[PDB]
Amino acid sequence: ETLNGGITDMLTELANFEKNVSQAIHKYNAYRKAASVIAKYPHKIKSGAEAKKLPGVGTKIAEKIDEFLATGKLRKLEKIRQDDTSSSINFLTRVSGIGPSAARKFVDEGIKTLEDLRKNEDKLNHHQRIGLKYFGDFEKRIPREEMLQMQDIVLNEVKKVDSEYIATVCGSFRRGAESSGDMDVLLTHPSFTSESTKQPKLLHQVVEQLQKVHFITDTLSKGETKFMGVCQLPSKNDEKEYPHRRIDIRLIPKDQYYCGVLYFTGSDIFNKNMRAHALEKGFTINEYTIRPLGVTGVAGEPLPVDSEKDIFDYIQWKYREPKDRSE
DNA sequence: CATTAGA
DNA sequence: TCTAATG
Ligand code: NA
Ligand code: NA
Repeated sequence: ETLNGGITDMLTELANFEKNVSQAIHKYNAYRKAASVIAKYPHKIKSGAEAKKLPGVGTKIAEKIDEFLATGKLRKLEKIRQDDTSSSINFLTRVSGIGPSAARKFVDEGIKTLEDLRKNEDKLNHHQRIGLKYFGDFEKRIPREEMLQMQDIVLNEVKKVDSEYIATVCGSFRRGAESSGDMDVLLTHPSFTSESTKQPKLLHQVVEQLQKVHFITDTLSKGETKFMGVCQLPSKNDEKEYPHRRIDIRLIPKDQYYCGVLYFTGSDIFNKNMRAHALEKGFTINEYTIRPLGVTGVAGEPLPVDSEKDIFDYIQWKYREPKDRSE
């Protein structure tokens, strides 16, 4: 956690570069597991060889360790750290939509700068373009202040279109969080569940409303169960506009809301934790259900869930408010 | 790990 | 279809 620090840091430093800059998913896979284990290891590693003793630690890695150990630096790393190519990739990859592969491509053709990326929107796709457009606005955290207002509006239409529609801004915001990255609204409906073959219209209706009122300025991807787009709070009695924000809304079959809802709220650890626990209490949890655990090693039969509460009660737990879902 | 775009 | 990019 701190003792095995730099090591893991350099490991993942190394890993990240393999998976993007190169297409070295193995090597990339290498660095990763290794840095995972040296990560749990309780003693101050003091020689590659030492570390070596580990599973995942091969020759190459250890060798680096030794180097990193000796000198507080890495060659491959400082050389890597300097290459404007790998650099350009690291950067380019930022744009929502620009992934490594697109990244390289862009680089080879020579788009290194954001400006470059401009003169050639032509070669960019819709996503990317928007992603390029709000390059600045997308990098920004959302003041809890705007969330409310954003949320307020969401909730107002969902309701305005169909009274039956249950909306639920999850995530960090919902966890109390002061700022968040983007807005994620969980959507469901009664007329919609596990069997009852779709009703695409469901998501579609509200997407339309959010557009009608001008909350939603642009679409990333609309699909029959998950909409990905771009929203904006009305720029008030002017002198001030709102930055564009990323919003996502997904339609959930009523029978599995809460499960998603729990999950979607997080934290990451909180889940695993509750999850790791559901297991001891003879259960199983995941993005949609909670199924009793059978001794024959496995079992199923997805248990009816009324709210986040029933989930706890099942696993026999203490209702922990969203604020306290920190872990 | 599953949904969408795109080509 | 397969591949990418988002989450
Ligand atoms: Na070994
Ligand atoms: Na991106």
